[PDB]
Amino acid sequence: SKFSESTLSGWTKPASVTEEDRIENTISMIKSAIKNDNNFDNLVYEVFVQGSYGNNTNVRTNSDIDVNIMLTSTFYSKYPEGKTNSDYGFTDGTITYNEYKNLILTALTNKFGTGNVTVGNKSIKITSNSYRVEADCIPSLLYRNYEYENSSSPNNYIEGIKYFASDNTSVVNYPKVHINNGIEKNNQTHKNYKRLVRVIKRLRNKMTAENHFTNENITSFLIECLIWNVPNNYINDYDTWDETIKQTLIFIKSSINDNSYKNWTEVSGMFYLFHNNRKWTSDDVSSFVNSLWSFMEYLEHHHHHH
Repeated sequence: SKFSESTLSGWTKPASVTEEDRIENTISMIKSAIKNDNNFDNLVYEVFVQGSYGNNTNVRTNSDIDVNIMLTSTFYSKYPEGKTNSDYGFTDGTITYNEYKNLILTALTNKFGTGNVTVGNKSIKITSNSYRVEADCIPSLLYRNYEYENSSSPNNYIEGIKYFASDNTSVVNYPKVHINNGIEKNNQTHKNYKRLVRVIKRLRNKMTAENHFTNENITSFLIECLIWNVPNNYINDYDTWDETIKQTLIFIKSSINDNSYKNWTEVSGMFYLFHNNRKWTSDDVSSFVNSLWSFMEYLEHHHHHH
């Protein structure tokens, strides 16, 4: 085996939290910025953690926290065919996305300072030394998907989020559904699902750092989604991390080769993992898996000599 079980197990650990209450304090500081801004008094909204921190798959203490600020008193919707807002008694909305984003910008600027707020293409970066906030905030509107289960009941929908990037292109995600499904799979695998996610991400980083393989399209979200598609038996049936990773790579390769990967969803189940507008391709993932296979030396080198 290339790496000992102690080494692999170390690489399955969650990133240490240098500040014990970092997530809670970050959420609280952002919530405080909003709740004390009178212009949000008539609005209903949630501040919640998503991404690696939200899924407890973060592997680097230094990474920034993804925080969603989601407006819910005004929302977007996906309806069944032929239905409109008026079929659910809804208006087009009392506030637009851009107006909401500008209110958020004012609130965050009053809290953290104009020099510590930076609008990016996809999120608003807060770098507040004063309040200990290192966060990428995504202002979003709740996204009510009535079409997925064909619900005519206004209160029955799949809940996602929708925002507009700085180029005014639309982005729809289901971070809460993702988080819930990932928790479920962790519960079904004796907590080994997220351990596997973490070690694969760390091996990706190590392959990049040691000049074995680099591909900027192999994102942390992609890796999490790939491992989530690994059937629970490949995680529950083996007694070493070495073997678990070996079988994971065999399965992913086989699933790309036989085209079953085309039916894989992301963790949320609301979009397919591979399609023509993802950053990655199936070739990217095949390359990643092949390079990890060679890096782990699952085919032992001749005479155990590199």
